[PDB]
Amino acid sequence: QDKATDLQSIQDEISALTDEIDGISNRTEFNGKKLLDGTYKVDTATPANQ
Amino acid sequence: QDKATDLQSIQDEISALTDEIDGISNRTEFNGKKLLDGTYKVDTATPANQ
Repeated sequence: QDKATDLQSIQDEISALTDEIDGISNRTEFNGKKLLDGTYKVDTATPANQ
Repeated sequence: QDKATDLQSIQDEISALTDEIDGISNRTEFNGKKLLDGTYKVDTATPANQ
């Protein structure tokens, strides 16, 4: 229906939404505790670094 | 009934009508999507280029 220009507009919105997801992951803090970051990954290859 | 001159007049009209058919095929656009052109042929020899 629409061209790579319009798909590029959709990409503008999507990319903004991504940047917000990172923004959530990194601004989210409970008393400074930035949790959503990968620091607290479920199961690293090395269990010591979980 | 009529001569190659008059048949030529009929050809003038017909040729104009042709030129309009191409004009339809190439001016026709939905949000810029020129469809009637052979870009979207039903079944090329190469299915990759359909």
